[PDB]
Amino acid sequence: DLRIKEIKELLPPVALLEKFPATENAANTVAHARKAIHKILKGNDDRLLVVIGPCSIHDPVAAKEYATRLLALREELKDELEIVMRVYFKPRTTKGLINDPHMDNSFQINDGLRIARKLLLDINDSGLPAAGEFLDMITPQYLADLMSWGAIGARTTESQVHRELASGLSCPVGFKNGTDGTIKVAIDAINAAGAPHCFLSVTKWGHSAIVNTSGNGDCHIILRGGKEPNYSAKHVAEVKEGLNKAGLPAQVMIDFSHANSSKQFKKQMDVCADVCQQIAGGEKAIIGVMVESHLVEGNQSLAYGKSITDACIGWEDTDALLRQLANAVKARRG
Amino acid sequence: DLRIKEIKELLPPVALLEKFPATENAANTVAHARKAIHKILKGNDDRLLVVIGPCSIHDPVAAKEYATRLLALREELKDELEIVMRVYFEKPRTTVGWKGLINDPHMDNSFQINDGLRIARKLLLDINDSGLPAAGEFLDMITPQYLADLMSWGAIGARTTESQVHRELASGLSCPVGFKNGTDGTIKVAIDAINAAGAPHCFLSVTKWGHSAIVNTSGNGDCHIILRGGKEPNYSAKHVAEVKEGLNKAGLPAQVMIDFSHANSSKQFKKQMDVCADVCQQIAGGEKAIIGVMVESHLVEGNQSLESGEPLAYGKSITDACIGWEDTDALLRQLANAVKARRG
Amino acid sequence: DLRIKEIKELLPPVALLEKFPATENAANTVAHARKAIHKILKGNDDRLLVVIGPCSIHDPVAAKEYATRLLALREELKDELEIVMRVYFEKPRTTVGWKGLINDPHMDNSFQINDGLRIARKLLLDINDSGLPAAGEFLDMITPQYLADLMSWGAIGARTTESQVHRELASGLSCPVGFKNGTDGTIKVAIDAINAAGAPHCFLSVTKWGHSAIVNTSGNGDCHIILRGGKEPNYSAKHVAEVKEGLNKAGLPAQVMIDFSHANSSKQFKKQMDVCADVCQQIAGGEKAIIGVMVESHLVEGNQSLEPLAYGKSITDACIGWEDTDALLRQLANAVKARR
Amino acid sequence: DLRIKEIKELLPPVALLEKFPATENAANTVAHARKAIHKILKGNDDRLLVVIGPCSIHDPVAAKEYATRLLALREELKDELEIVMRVYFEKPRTTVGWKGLINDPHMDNSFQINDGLRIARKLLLDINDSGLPAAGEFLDMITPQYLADLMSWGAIGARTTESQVHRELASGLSCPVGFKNGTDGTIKVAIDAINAAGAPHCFLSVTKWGHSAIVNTSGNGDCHIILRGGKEPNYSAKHVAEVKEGLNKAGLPAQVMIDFSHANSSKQFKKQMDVCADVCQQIAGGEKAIIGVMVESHLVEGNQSLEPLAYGKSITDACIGWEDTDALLRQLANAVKARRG
Ligand SMILES: O=C(O)/C(C[C@@H](O)[C@H](O)[C@H](O)COP(=O)(O)O)=N/O
Ligand SMILES: O=C(O)/C(C[C@@H](O)[C@H](O)[C@H](O)COP(=O)(O)O)=N/O
Repeated sequence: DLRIKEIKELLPPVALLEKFPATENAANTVAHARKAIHKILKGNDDRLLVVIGPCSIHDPVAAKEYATRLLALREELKDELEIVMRVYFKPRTTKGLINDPHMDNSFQINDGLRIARKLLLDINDSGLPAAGEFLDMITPQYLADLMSWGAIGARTTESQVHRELASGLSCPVGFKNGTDGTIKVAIDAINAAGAPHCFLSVTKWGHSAIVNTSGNGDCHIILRGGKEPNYSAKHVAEVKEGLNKAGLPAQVMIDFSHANSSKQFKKQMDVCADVCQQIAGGEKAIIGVMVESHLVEGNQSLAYGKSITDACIGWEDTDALLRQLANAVKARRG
Repeated sequence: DLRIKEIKELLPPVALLEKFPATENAANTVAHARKAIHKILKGNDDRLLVVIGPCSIHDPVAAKEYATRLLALREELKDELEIVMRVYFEKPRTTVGWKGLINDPHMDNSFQINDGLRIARKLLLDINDSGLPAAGEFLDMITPQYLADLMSWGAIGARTTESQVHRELASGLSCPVGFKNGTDGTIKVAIDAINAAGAPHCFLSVTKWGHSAIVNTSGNGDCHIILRGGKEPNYSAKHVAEVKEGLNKAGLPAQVMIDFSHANSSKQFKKQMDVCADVCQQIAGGEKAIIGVMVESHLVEGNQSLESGEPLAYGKSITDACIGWEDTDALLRQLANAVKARRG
Repeated sequence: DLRIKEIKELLPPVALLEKFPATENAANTVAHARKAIHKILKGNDDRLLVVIGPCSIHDPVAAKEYATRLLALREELKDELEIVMRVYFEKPRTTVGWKGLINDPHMDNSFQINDGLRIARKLLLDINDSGLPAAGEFLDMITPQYLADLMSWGAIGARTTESQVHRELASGLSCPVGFKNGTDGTIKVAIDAINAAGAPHCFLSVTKWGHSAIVNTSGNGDCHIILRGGKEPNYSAKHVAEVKEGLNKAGLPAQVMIDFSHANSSKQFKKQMDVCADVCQQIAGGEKAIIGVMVESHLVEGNQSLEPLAYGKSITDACIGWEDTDALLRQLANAVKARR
Repeated sequence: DLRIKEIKELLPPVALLEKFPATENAANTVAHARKAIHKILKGNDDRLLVVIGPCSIHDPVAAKEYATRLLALREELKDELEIVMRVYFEKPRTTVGWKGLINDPHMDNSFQINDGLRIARKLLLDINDSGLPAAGEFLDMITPQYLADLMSWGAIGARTTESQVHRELASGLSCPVGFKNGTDGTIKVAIDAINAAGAPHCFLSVTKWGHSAIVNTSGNGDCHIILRGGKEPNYSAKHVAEVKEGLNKAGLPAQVMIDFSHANSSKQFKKQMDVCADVCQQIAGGEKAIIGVMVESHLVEGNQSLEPLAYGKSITDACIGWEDTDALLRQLANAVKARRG
């Protein structure tokens, strides 16, 4: 191992599960939210899953405020929406509160893991479900029990080892379309993750083992745009067709940011209007949306509660956007 | 965990390394081939790296018979070619299917992975001890520790070139690594991968004791692109030119390995010979940037399916279709002739 | 194999350390007690180390009441005694028997060892957090990692003073250690033990991650003998002088700790009061070699057998009750101020 | 941990079991030998168990030559003697000296314990594969995992016969276990240890994977005392009588193994033949409680201090040499024949 510089010890998942066990409150939040998203995916609930929050968590304090503001609207709009905080601990092409909690290249990953599990625990304990991005094959063991929904990143949707992981997660999973607008790799990923798999993974004890999964049927596509936005009713039509042709539920989640916002946080409100019109009009296929939002709109490379990663919408727009979606949902229902 | 049906004990890497230590000659094979490829990547040698052999290993008997034949050509053609055999134990599937010898050596969904690891490492050991270096695809995050000391070159497949955990893996590998262009032909994901892999990373991984740990890598500078086509093949001079400029633009060496198979053959195995003819004219006409090729070859041409029912023919691929030995011998001589012409 | 019926999962030390980390107070209590005991063993403190408490812990409830009472006397008699509570979570049996709180916290042969570990470390942590140092017997080769950071002093049982693995264990322990004389009163075994424990060793052990490893220790100087009688008691100033002679002959400090129980009490808890008088007579009369004493004390004197159990009474060896305990500590604190 | 200087990786047992797997020959040797000692310990065989071999192993080559010679005798005398080779790797020592083959295979204080474990297991494997059963000493709780599958009989250190942890270990051992009498000669501890060891236990151990776990044992019924002397030898008929007596009271089979060396020979290797003569008298006279003997034997008698060393000569305690060993074994066989008819 000439290219390995150092090897340092890592707390087994059991260490963090023992220090920060799920309270009865937290367990209930996870259970109910998973259950509620399953009902939506099976078409037995006309409500809309709303996964919304910062692009990346970098300050537990700002994150807990956001969680309290969001919890309020979650309880206010629960008849129309299943609201889940985005708590993302990040894929790049050149990387998180877990991988470097002190954001200083000290890579205090054990501390990062402690900070992240506590935050997720605290959010779930309040009654707010959480959502995460699963990029690593080892980290999920420390956090998955506090996750009600997760996303496989667009750069890993085609990866066999991430489809294996998805096939064994206890929460539903979204797969993003290709960095070009194509759905095939995401349809393939849903089909793969739906099947059982046998593969090597690290256990709660931190040792490697052979695991066998059952397959995950709570997997769905996420429309994130390509060279052009793909949230319009024309694109929704195409995706639904490609899903029926593949034998999958004609369901989609629409990501209002990234390629779909044209890379302009403000445009997420445009996507919202468009999407609300489709739902208000009777589009039952849109079962969920994803929105990058924070306390303060904008970005930075530190202001309190403002993103250090992608640019997000602020709280006022967030409140607005969330009521629009809840109103679109009543129109589709009554 | 409720979608986790069962958990089973897994031999740690140390137990495989102790049971199957590298011989002196196997370690010499690995060290010499890695150095030789480094020299080609450095432009300090005009030979061509040839990664050639089965799509997937499913039969140690046929693999060793194939290795003997390839070794004889490796020795005959070594002034021109650095021949490394494809010993691929891990297959990425488009959706589902047999994932290779390690995941399921009995090819019947018994998933006897401890046996698969023993079988795989013994075969790699035997092949290297004979003097033939080996190449593999690094797909799984945990299997590399069982095998990497016997690998002279590795590939990251097109479906994982964008994957951060695969780029992290390459930054700590002791062998040179090729990154495939994207399944749609995109070159940029591979240039980014090479740059990512050239840098040090700190990430979670598993040690030779089978325990997760925090690891720090130094970056791997022996990485390069593999052209494997997109919607259309991308082996022709026009494409090699675009890729050279893209690489230089990003501050990387302007050099490529060309996969004759997969989308560059439109998945028609005999078309590898057409790619070969075009690439040999490129090399013989003076193209120095083509430092390597990849070819899917076996003893018997074509392929067969485990789902057919028909008994398995010996020495015939059960994954992608491959050229047979006769075409393989003729292809290798074509490449060696072209490298010689490029030189004179 | 044939005589192994089942194997079950065991939390690694790092899981106990993370859930139940030392508070600053706990870290203080342990640090100072260790320093304090060190100063006594280097003969720079005239005080007496007193290792007193239940024979075994079986009830964090009764154990917590005791710790409050003892802590009061530790703070009052602190100028003469260094009080350290017995918190024994594991017990060596003569043949078989309940092995202590860790091995079987529910005293019913259910061997919920993971709960035992949790229960034991939370208690140890609270006792320390309150300011009361703690002592234990290090019997198991694997449990020490879960508890030793909360131990101010440790003991190697008489039936293991001669054990290589235990002598090795003592040489890497962060706390002072005492070796009980042989069960038949033999003093040599413990002198040898002290000497080994003081040297470095290289041996196999289990790390804080639950993994076996090769360990090198530095050797432990802060080790001493513990007199606990043999075929008859051996606490009398005659025996003490003989021991101080072997210790000198052997090159070691002529220092001793006296256990008023086990063989020195003929297994009769009340005779611990008798031994207290004899040793106080030696200490008031000038004996500067008695650096410590061990006493089996509990809330309610006597002992009971193992369904509902009587509060405050030992399920292992018989102990003196709290009444006798408070007088005993005042007897010792009186003998010390005399020597000074 | 402030008195902990360093921590180094240790190969897990599975790593050595994979590298050096029991052959079929080796497995049968262990199984058959373990079965034959059970029968002897159940009064169902009248043959004598003979654990004999070097005080400790420092040279696998000499050890293999010794094993070859003993194997021949083992076959020649099989109707009378169940001959098991002593394969011990260390001399437990209260003062410093060579730490044995596993601890320090290279005899230079380099503590190449990984090297030692490999050497030690490969030796036990080779010996068992040849057909010769092996006996070992269990001194710690971790090394047995790497070796016990090739052990047909085991002994607990005399300094740890009273230790609960070693009694727990014996309760899970797959081989019969001998327990040594106290150093002053008393048998109470070996009786307590037999009782303790015959009971099921639950305790923490390291597994084949090198991880700690909770284990439960069934208890070991094939345990017995080893007479190794006190202040005075304790092999004579008078002493056997006392021990048979105390065993019958404590509810245990009145049977013993007699260690001819150490205190029973006044630390004089040649006097193992004096003990042999006496024991052979007792046995040929009908004594049936003597189910076994332990002898320290090597190719070349005596010992040497650890530059080239003498081949086949102990570097720990002094042993009888091969000529005395062959004669001792024939003495034992001949007595066994007299006790029966
Ligand atoms: O080995 C290589 O160089 C590869 C991997 C390739 O062999 C893949 O595993 C099958 O083409 C998938 O086959 P399916 O599409 O049937 O899953 N290049 O892509
Ligand atoms: O705690 C101590 O200091 C000890 C241990 C002592 O408490 C022992 O555990 C019981 O006497 C066993 O009792 P039994 O003899 O019933 O197994 N000293 O010997």
